[PDB]
Amino acid sequence: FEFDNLAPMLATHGTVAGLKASQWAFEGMWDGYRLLVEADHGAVRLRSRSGRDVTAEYPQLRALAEDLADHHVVLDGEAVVLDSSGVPSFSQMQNRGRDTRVEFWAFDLLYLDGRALLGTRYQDRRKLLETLANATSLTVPELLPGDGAQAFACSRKHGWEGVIAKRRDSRYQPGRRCASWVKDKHWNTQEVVIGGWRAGGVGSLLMGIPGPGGLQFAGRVGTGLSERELANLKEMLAPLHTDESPFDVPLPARDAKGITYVKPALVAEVRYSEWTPEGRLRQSSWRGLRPDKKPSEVVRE
Ligand SMILES: Nc1ncnc2c1ncn2[C@@H]1O[C@H](COP(=O)(O)OP(=O)(O)OP(=O)(O)O)[C@@H](O)[C@H]1O
Repeated sequence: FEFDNLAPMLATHGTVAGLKASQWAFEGMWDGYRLLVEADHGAVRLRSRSGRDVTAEYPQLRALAEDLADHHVVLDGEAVVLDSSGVPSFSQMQNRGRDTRVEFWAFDLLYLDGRALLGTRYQDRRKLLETLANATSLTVPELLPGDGAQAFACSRKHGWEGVIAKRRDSRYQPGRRCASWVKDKHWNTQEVVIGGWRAGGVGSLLMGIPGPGGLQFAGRVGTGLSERELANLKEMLAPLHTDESPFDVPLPARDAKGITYVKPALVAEVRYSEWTPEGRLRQSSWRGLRPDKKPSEVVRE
């Protein structure tokens, strides 16, 4: 076992309603950044999903192990920023500033005080993690009770993004996406390319799907407004400003009012209920930017 070779295990997109509690545990899906956390001698070290050393990017998490000073542990979990409803928000994480509070929500334990746990079944790793957290300041969200449909319904009532089901008998497989973990969201989600923006900072974004002849306008998506989402989103949009509309049809007057067009370089993810027959996203909401996705990969899902 070696923390410096570790990469997170990944979940397969699927449906959790139908899965039974006898074989499956159910966790809330937390929007944030995935972190592997090594705590030793009261000091913390961090690895991102890409294996990069990101310890310096999270000074908020330095105190994580000050309560664990006698332990040597490796944890898996999510760094999160909570919205005003208490729910992890990806956009608030992406737009965090120097005063923004960041938490680490742990959901796995991969090494504990001389015992490497990759081959230990999830159900047993969880009990060890819960015991560790009950005695310290580590934050370990509880499992959702019931079978998959009940767990999904509970997640929805809380306003959480979805559920991750994890097989109770499953080992931890670093760096692999596995059938033993199933991820399921309440909302349909669609990748879109940003073609322009309107002020309230940045009040809203004009979305499109790449096609022959340019972006096919998919509607305006409100940002929700952090008044820092906007200063930061403006920052990412500023190098892309252009006088040339990227859309395949010049935008209608109401959608073009006050618009700054951008080169169609940035992918974002939005939630939606259904497509309209004209190609617009109904009940859209902003999840956040997807900086590693390429516009050429964006297709109507
Ligand atoms: N409780 C949890 N246990 C494990 N992973 C979680 C949990 N909560 C959130 N995640 C992570 O959040 C993401 C939720 O799935 P989603 O489809 O939004 O991911 P993504 O970033 O689009 O794709 P990927 O699965 O490649 O990360 C996954 O990365 C998942 O591993």
